[PDB]
Formats: sequence, structure tokens, C-alpha cells
Amino acid sequence: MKFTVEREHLLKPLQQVSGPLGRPTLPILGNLLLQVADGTLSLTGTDLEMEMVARVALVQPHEPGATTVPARKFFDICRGLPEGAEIAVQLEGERMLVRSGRSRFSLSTLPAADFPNLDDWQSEVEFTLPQATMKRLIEATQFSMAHQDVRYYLNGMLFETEGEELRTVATDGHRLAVCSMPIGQSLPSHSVIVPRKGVIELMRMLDGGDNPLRVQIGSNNIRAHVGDFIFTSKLVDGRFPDYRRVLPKNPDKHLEAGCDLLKQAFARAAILSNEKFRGVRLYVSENQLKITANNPEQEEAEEILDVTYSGAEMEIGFNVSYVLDVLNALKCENVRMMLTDSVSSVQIEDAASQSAAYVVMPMR
Amino acid sequence: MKFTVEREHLLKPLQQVSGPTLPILGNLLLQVADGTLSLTGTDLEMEMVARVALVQPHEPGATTVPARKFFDICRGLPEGAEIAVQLEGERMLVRSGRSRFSLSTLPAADFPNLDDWQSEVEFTLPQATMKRLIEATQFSMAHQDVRYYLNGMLFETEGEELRTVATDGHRLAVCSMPIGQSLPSHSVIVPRKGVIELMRMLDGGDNPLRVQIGSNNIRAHVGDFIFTSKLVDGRFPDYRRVLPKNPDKHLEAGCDLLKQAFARAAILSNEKFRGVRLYVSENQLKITANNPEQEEAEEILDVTYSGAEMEIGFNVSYVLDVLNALKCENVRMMLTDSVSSVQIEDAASQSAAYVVMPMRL
Ligand SMILES: O=[N+]([O-])c1ccc2[nH]ccc2c1
Ligand SMILES: [Ca+2]
Repeated sequence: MKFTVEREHLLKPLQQVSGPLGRPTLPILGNLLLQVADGTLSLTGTDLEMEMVARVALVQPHEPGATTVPARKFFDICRGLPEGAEIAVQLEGERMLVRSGRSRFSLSTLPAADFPNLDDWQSEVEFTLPQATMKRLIEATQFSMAHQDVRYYLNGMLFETEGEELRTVATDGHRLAVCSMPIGQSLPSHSVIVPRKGVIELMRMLDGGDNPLRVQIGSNNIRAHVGDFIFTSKLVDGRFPDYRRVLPKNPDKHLEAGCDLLKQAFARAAILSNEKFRGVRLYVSENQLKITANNPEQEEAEEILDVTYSGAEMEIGFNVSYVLDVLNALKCENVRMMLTDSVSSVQIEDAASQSAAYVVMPMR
Repeated sequence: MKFTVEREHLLKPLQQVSGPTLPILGNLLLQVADGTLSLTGTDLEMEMVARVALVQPHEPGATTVPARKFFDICRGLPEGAEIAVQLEGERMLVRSGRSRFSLSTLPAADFPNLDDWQSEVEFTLPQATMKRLIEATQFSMAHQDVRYYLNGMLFETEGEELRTVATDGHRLAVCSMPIGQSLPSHSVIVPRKGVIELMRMLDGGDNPLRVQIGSNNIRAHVGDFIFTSKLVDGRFPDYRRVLPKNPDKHLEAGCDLLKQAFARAAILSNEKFRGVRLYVSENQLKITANNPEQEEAEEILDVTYSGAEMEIGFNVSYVLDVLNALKCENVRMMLTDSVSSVQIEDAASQSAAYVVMPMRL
């Protein structure tokens, strides 16, 4: 195995395939698989749950073969070499020699044949969409995912195909985000759970260009192709809860207000909320919202804002972090809060589009 | 106590005074007197006093409030906001637009004041010079060493120069700058936390700093801020005895090439104690590293060197720290032998000097 590649054709690929890898439980898991074959260097990183594969074309002399070497050491070497460096690599038994200028690096190898390999699987649904759509879908809901919950499925993100739409759902038990976006193709109905780390990789591989995303989904896997990267993840086995089941029945009490005015008042109020419980109270009345927080020292914050509202007056408490998370993920001009009563969750949406909705439970 | 003041005029004062365990140490002392608002923060070891002018109706008085909360509130208000503040028994009410806040207070009397003391040594210098002096040597301070007197920086006055020296027993940094004033010869040790805070009040503009040094205290005045720190009470080593007495072997090298070769080679050094071996020979330097994996790095660099060949190891971070402090075209390394420390300087300046012990590999 031999190749010589210019630094910058190696770097971005090396970073992408390092993404699944911290502290490797076993040595081979900290390695990348390098393969030269029919004119192409493939780089593969895995954590056993997912794989990221990069392909780099080789325009300079090369010879086939395969080995594995430490991912971070090799990345840091290529990164630290000077701009435009030629990186000449050759497998030499138990070492892989890397040379560039008068820099020389000897990396210890482990057999390519020992590198872990995701099992072959079959595609069942396929579609293409813009990267901006996939980014939109993920950033809309990602924050609502659970973090290291014993209920393993909540640590992921639900991906769901219905009619002409791709949808994401995330929840942690206390709050929910769902976001549907259309993609100009009719589709079958699959409902799959992507693991937290896969959602991060998916996001990581969107460059913000005009290469579209090809998605493939099987019973137990998901694959995304962007440009010269192929990301494949095992799917999480479980039942994600049902979003239709938890949206509010009849929240015909509608408050409309500026997203940023609301965010900043909630932000200011939160400063004097309970440090642990983060509760604030909202008083709604004709065209007016009042937000108050207090903490056990009897410090108090009050914010008054003009809003659009015709309903009966009411009063309700929310965890201000959850509201702020929602308003931060909204990044729109106006928000719609759809209330029922002081003991019922609120549904929050961009006032100008129902493509996303958020459910937050009330607190006493 | 009541004042109404532009959010605009409180931001930078609050940022400065929220820099310096006990509960009232997390509070700010606010004082209105003679048409001025004074804000003070402290950690008992140092303090920062900021002053704001008050043109709008105001009432004299004083109290203390949670520093981070008062800061986050004022900062959280919208740009252009007016902030009306009034003391009201055991609470301070803050108001702006239709936002209202009541913060808990502690009595202004209970707020600690650093004991009064007397100035013995005084001088003015540009902010820029003080920043250069601190930047040159800051990284060589000890962090949490039993030898308390290394956990900080020597400020020395000699001739018409201010000098800083810092060291952790393994590497040492010295920098001197002329301030155009005849000074008595005098040495004090500023605690590192004090050095860090002094640096953060230096915005890098045109503005002289005024320094006042007491037997146990240092004070700096710039603009509308007054920073005061206690000194550290011990015996700082003498940089003159640390400089190698005749480092006869002199090598010059490109700063950045040296740095990148050090940084790259270190990738394959020991993760816990990162060191590289240097083999100096006729106009050539080779840097090598090894690790328990039996992995090896080698960099060869063109350098300027004639004189006896030798192999000597160095700690990577000590050298990198020096080369980053230097940020110049070429560095000179003045070597003695394989067992002795080395002196490093900017090849085109003696303003600063670094001494680094060798590492056995
Ligand atoms: O680098 N040195 O050789 C060095 C640094 C600090 C020191 N303090 C006392 C001796 C000494 C030496
Ligand atoms: Ca109010």
C-alpha cells in the first residue's frame, strides 16, 4: 500500500471519518482503515454503531493494499504539516511510514482484516433532498432529545416518512419537538430511530453547499451519501412515543408575539428563577403578557409585553430553559403560543408556519 | 440611594468589577456620593473599583448586591435601555421600560475593604508596555506550587526599567522595558490571579497606567478603574543566577519552522511527558520523538550552528510556550552542554530571555 496525497485533499476526509471515534475502549477502534483500490483511497472510521467512509481520488502514483493506523495521530500529523505539503504514505509491515518534506513519521499498524465491518443490509426506502432541508429538520428538534436516559430510544431522534414529507421527532419526556418538511416525492411510511451520535454525524457531514443528500433506510440501518462521504448507522431498536398522541387537543387560546422580545424577557426573568427548577409564571390577558420569576431569596423579576390575545385571562408556570430552548430553535419573527389552561401543556409554533411545533409540560 | 443611568455606561464597569468562597464576596458594593456611582468587587486578595458619572437625579447612599445577577440583568436589557435603581430596605429595585427586578442586598458596612496602606514606589507607563511585560512572561508562572512565591510574577524596578520575571522552577522568563523615569531598585511579587486581572483591565489603547507599590500591596489606576492587590510575601529567585553563565553554543532558527517541527514531532512523543530529542550538528537540527508504541517522529531543519555536536532533550510545551511568546522571525538558542539549561531569545532582541531545563529522554 502506497499513496501520495496533497495535505488538503486528506484533511477534511480525515476529520469526517474521525467523527465516530475521546477514549477508544480497544486499540483498533481508535484506528482508521486505509484502502487503496482501483485508483481510490478509502478512509473508514467506526465506533461499531456507525461508520463514516470517505473516498479520495488519487492522481499521483499509488499501489493497492490496506492497513489501519491511529486516527488522531494521523490526522494531527496531516493537519500540522505545512500548507500544500505532499503526504507520501507507505505500509511497511508493522509500521506505516509517512513522509513529507524532511518530516518522517512511523505509525504502528493493525491488520485491515481485523477492522470492524458493518454487516451488509438492504435499502427499503430511498429519496434525495436538499442538505438545508436535513439541517432544518435536525436543528429544529435536536435539543429536545434525551441525554443518557435509561429509556434508550429517547436518546435518539425519530425519522419518519409520510406522504410527501420527511419528519423528525425528539423528546425527553418533559418536552417535545416535531418538524415536518416536504421533499417533492411521494414516499412510503417508515419510522426509524437514529442514535444521538448518528444525528451528530449526519449534521457534521452537511457542508452547506448544493450537493444534495441521498438517504437510504432499511429495517435496521440508515445511510446518507453527500459528495464523497457515505455515512451509515445502525438504527435504535425500540418504540419512540407518538407525537400526535401528545400534542394538545383544543388549544384555541392563541397568543402571538415577537420571538425575540419574548426570548429576551424570558432570558431576563430566568436570571431570578430557582437555580435548579427554573420556573417562571405567565399571566395572559387582553393583548398583554406578564412574566414573573422568583427564587427562594424572594428576589423577583417581572416583564410586561404587548401581545396579540383575545381569550379569557389565565396563569401558568413553565421551566424557562425549555421555553428558551424552543424560542432559540425558532429563530423566526413571531411565535404562536397555543394554550388550554394552567394544567395543560402549551403548543408553540412559528406563527407564520406550522411545519414545526413544540410541546412543553407545565410545572406547578 | 437612587440613580438612573444608561445601560451603556454600566457594561464595562460591571465587566471589570465582576473579576475580583464567602457570600458577600459575590456581591458588588454600589455607592452614590458627589454625583458619582462607584462599583467595587473583591475576593479579599484584590479589588477593582469602577466609577460612573451621574447626570440624572440621584440620591447618595450605598448597598451591595449579587454581582453576576446585577450584571446579567443589566446586560440582558435591550441596547439603549435606561436603568433606574433605588434602594428600598433589604431589596434593591431595578427598573427599565416595563422590566422590574428586586435583588437581595447585604449592608454596605459589611463589605470588606482592603486595609489602608502607604505607597513607597510610583511610576507611570503605557498600557501597551505593561501588556508586553506581562505577555512576555505570564505563561512561565507556577500555578499551584508549594513554593507560594512562584505562584505569581516579580515586578522589578531597576534604573529606568520595569522588569517582569516568572518561573516554575523548570523554565523561567524575563522581560525588561524602559519607562523613562529614574527608579529606585525594588522587587515585589504579584500573585498570578492579580496579574491575570491587571491584564484584563488593559484594553490596548492609548492611556497611561499609574502604578503604586506598597510594602504589601500594588495598585494600578487606568481610566476610571482602580485595581489593588496584595503582594506575595516570599523570596523570589534571582534571574541573573538562572541565566546560563556562558552558553557558548549558539544556534539560530526560524521561529515558526521550529515551532511547527516541535508541534508535529510531539504527536509521537509520550502522551504524559511530551519531550523531543534535539541533535545539533553543523547548520542542522534534527528533532525526534518516541512513544511506548515504538512510534517515531523525525524532523530535519536547516538552522545556523557551528560548534560541537550534541544531543539534548526538551519538554515540548516549555519550548512551544517560549516560541509563542516570542512570535518573531528568528530565535536564538544558546546552549552549553547536554546536561545544562538553554537560553532562548528573539534573535533580533534582548528585551526578553527564556531559560529552559533539559529533559532526559
Ligand atoms: O531553568 N533553570 O535552570 C532554572 C529555573 C528556575 C530556577 N530556580 C532556581 C534555580 C533555577 C533554575
Ligand atoms: Ca413591569
